[PDB]
Amino acid sequence: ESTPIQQLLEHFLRQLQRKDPHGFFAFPVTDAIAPGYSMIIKHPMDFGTMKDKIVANEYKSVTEFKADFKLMCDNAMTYNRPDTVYYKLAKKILHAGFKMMSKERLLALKRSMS
Ligand SMILES: COc1ccc(C(=O)NC2CCC2)cc1-c1cc(C(C)=O)n2cccnc12
Ligand code: NA
Ligand code: NA
Repeated sequence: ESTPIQQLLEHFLRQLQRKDPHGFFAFPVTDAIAPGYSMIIKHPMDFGTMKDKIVANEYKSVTEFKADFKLMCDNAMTYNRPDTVYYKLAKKILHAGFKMMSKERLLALKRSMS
């Protein structure tokens, strides 16, 4: 059993995960691979956690989905230094999400949806 909003969020999540072929954003970061992570980053987030929330119908809106997506990217831009692959990939993914899920793009989706 699924709903229109779950199918829409699954589509955005799939498109964003395509930009992360190696799965750096696929599951939670552990301190063993990222020293000090859990001290620096107080509110972890990852694409696997977001998928689970979609399945449990925990997002009321695209705005709520975007807030978890932005948190994930911000954590990576805060913890990692700028010359690292994780910092650079976080910027690429976040730029893609801004364009995919902007207020303007959603407006048009709604009108067509009416
Ligand atoms: C779930 O997180 C990961 C999973 C797998 C890998 C990984 O396979 N990295 C290889 C490229 C050289 C090792 C890295 C990460 C990873 C993500 C991140 C993030 C998102 O900050 N990170 C930061 C420092 C070190 N490793 C990571
Ligand atoms: Na945080
Ligand atoms: Na799209």
